[PDB]
Amino acid sequence: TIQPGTGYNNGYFYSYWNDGHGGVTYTNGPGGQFSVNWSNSGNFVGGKGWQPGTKNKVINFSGSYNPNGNSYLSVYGWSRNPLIEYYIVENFGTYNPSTGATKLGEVTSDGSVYDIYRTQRVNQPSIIGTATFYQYWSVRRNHRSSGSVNTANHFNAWAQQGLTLGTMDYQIVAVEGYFSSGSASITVS
Repeated sequence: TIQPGTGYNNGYFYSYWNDGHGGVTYTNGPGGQFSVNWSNSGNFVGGKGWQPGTKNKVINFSGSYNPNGNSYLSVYGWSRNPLIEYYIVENFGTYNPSTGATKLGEVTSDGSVYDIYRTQRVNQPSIIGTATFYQYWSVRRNHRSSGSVNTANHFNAWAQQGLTLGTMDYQIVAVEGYFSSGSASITVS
């Protein structure tokens, strides 16, 4: 059970961030496992993965995801030059995290169609401090809390839509919460 920050645990990179609102407990377990239990949290994102990620990694995950309010489960990461924050949402509760974003197209990957969106983040926190950057989204229609994600499918889809990715920074399977409650346990490989 740790406080916000980044580091490595049992062979995997981990990142845990929150807005200073309590109600969140994030725990690193053996291997690629992590568990998050939250009660009336603010905004937070946490999970395990790689640093840096790659543009062709096949990500495997399995677990239990039970949100009660705004929250999502997804492959989450960044790239630099250009600075991009991206998500491959596998599951979510209450509100589609892509809301308000501009839909570009769709991609069929790993047993499901995903809706592709792009949106601009203005003067918001990032891996390099407060900045303006674009977010790329791929939201899975058939929600699941276990499976395999071929990231290359989504990056190629995004590219075909004119969305370009820079040099990859870290890449993880993360659980996010936004003023809600719930719990999750995820094992990445």
